[PDB]
Amino acid sequence: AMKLTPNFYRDRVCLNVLAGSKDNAREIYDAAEGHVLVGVLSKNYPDVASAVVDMRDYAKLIDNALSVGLGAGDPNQSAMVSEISRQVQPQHVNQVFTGVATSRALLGQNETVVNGLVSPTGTPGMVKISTGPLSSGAADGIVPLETAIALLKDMGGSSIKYFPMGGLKHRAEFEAVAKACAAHDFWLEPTGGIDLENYSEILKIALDAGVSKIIPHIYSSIIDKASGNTRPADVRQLLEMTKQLVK
Amino acid sequence: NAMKLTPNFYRDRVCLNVLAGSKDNAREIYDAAEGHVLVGVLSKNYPDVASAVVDMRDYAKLIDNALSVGLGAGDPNQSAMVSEISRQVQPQHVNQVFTGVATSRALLGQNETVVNGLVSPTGTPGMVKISTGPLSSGAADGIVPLETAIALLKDMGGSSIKYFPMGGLKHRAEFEAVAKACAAHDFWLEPTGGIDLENYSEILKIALDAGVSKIIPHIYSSIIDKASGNTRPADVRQLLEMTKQLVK
Amino acid sequence: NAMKLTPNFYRDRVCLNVLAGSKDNAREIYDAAEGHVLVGVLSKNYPDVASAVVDMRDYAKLIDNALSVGLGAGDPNQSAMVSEISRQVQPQHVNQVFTGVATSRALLGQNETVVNGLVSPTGTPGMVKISTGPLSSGAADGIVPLETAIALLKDMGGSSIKYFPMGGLKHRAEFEAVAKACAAHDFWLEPTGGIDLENYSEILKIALDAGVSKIIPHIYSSIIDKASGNTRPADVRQLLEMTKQLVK
Amino acid sequence: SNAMKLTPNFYRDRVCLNVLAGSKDNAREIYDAAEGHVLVGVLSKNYPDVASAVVDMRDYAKLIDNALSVGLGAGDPNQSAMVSEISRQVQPQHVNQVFTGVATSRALLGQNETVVNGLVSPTGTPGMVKISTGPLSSGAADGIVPLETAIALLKDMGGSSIKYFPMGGLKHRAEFEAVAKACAAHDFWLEPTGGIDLENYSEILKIALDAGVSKIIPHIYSSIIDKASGNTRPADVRQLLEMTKQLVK
Repeated sequence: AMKLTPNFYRDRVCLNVLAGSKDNAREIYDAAEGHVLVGVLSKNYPDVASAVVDMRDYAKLIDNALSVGLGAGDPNQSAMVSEISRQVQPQHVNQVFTGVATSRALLGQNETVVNGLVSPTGTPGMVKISTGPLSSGAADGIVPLETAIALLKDMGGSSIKYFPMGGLKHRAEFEAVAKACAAHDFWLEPTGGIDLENYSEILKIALDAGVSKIIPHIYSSIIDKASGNTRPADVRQLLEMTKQLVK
Repeated sequence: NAMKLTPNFYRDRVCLNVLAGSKDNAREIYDAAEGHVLVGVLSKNYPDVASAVVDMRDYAKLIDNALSVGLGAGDPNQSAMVSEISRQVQPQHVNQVFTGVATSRALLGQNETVVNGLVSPTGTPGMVKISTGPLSSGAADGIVPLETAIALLKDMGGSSIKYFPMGGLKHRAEFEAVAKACAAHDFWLEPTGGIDLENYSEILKIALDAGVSKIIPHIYSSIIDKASGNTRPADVRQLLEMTKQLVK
Repeated sequence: NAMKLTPNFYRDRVCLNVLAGSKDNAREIYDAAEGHVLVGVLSKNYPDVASAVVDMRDYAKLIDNALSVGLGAGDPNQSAMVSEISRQVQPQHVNQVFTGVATSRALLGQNETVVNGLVSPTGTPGMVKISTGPLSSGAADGIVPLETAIALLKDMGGSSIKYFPMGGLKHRAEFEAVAKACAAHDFWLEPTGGIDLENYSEILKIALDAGVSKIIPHIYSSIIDKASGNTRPADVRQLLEMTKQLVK
Repeated sequence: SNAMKLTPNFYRDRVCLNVLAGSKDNAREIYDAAEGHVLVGVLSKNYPDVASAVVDMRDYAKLIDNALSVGLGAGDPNQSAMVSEISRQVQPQHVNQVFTGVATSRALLGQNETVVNGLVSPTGTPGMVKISTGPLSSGAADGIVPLETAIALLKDMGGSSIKYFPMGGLKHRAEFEAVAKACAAHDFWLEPTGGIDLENYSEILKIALDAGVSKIIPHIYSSIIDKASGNTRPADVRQLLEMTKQLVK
């Protein structure tokens, strides 16, 4: 009735794409047959109260399939995202490593999916966890994937948001992230450089590894720069490539 | 009209942290330290949140809220319980594992209570282990530079590093690096493990000499009478005395 | 920042209080009233304090903290429970019996949440029954002048009189005296019992004309669908419009 | 706590004196003079803030096994909030409150052992008591209720006893006899206060004993206080103790 979990296609994959407008949010939700989380960014609002009002309105248009975003990769939006999420109660929240537990605490329930941003390092098996407001300005803090997953679980997280993935430029690092998420019972949100031409290959890496639930994020490659909207036809194409792989 | 939510540091620099074995022991400790103490009561010593909250509220009132809510081993499986207890009790101080700092801060609902975060030696000065939570403590070690551990803890609402198990003076160089980093990066330090009356001044002086703004040494087993379970008030008086001789 | 702890009065004068039958109903009520409502959730619909706290915190988040913690038909046996629930939830509004107002205020720990106090008709305009607590409701009636009831409630941390059971307009002279006293002695008024769409304007206008500064009318059974137990959002829209017409 | 008990030391589970101390020395002398069957009053109005009252009162209490009674200083009602806040930290055996402060003090104490009285007053009509004794309510028209109801109200608000003040000694004898009868009938404690002196103490105490009130805490202030020093005379406390032993089997 007010659903707090995402609509995974055959309990495996849910798309995450950005809305350019309220009408675009509705377009996107229809194009994905509901198997999507529609991103709205906190950086687009000057203050928490302003964002709560507007994001509730978005959420109501799409049966709560909202993903609260940071925006422009800015970790300084973390606190705002946590406070917005408390009142909005969306299906999905994007956080930096140091904001996951705060968002989980302010949500007050375990149903909403809360990701935690960790980054490639150039060394398969090791990820950067120093992705918060001050920690992003410090020397890198880099830990094994197993350990990043356990840290995120201990902090109320649901998934790794692996960013910037670099499309297929760093295949070995991405393979290791998928292997670790499968081995340690955690979900994965691949983000950065995904487009219509590499989507199937990227998704299949995570499916083949045995990751239980996967939320690919597809931003700039499917956004019409003239309007700022995510293109419905591209959403339909992503859905069909997903159905072809998840069977 | 609420009770005070921040510790009573001696000359804005040092506050002792010691365990109570009883309500009367807590009163005697608080007197012996002239108020410059946080008295630890352990969540693991109660069967449920409600029994901890009721008892710890009473401890707190007797000592003007100079209560430190403990895990009870730095035990990470007590983390969620400590966060809920602390929410309801509203103490001056909370002990957390790395993965519980933000939860405790969020549930406290205010920025005054001091919340530590447990990070640990690695064998390599400058590098600390942050994988101290329930599941992370069983995973491969997650080790980061001190600057980064401090920034991570600040981002998560923490006030200080609880550096444990410090090993007394067995790993002096690692401890010196911790104190240096807390001074350089404007963070507080809570040295814990192996402190006794004979090494207290040396250990405290490392942190003072480094320039750490606020220091909360924890002194547990060496000052506890095993027959009663009480911290010895005379040992607290001596700890205060040694503190005064170094801080002026 | 914590959520807002005071009600959202329409033109600083009137805030509706109606009951939610579900989480969705709370959301619909809040929309229907354009935010000028306190959505009641009854303690009696939970078996224990924690159960109530967990659910009411979720209600509150969905409606920006515009929650009213209910006894359940003014039941004094729910008073202690409501005081502890309210301490943990931190709502905008609390319903209390006369002997629970101070306890709720003390446990809330702040003066922003509105706490009402139940006092009742006697048959004599100007005199109200204050013996509305668990044991005092079973004793001979304690009956005092309105001025005195107001001063007692203020002294005990109360914000308003909950005047119950008002009987719609059946005791209009007594209600007119309550409104006059609240205006004269600078206190708020919560008319409760027998309010419906046919008498609402007249009842509200008695309080408005008397000069009561803040009024929180409670409208329960007349606007509740018996099958679902939900307050009809259309009736909340109607109540809001009747309020706007009277509060220019 | 074990070393600082929260309930008064009643003589033969029946009577505990309540008198004011003018100094820590005077508190010790009083406590000795009463053989421990006393609550020593220290007044909130003698401190500029809660913090200073807490420090000093905690030191008083430590000298006398926690036999401390936190006072308003007048039955004064504007001290009510301060008394509640002091008591939260002091955790005394006894707290004086006005009618509107009983529940606040109980809530801030956090436990049910400390005795919290509630001031209610004569009306000229035996059986009826004035409950409007708080900061603003004391200035309103009188709120008068039956004794049964006043007791039930105080119980509902976490109270332990009625502080019946101002008694004017035996001036309100019939009213006081009815208060004692009601407290015995409704299982509540009684703290007679106002105008008690060495000449009327036995008769006043015996009214309450004869009625069957289960715990009685008489308050004896001005008649036993040396004005020049501000100290309660320990010799007067010894006399009051002996009068109590003569009446309590």
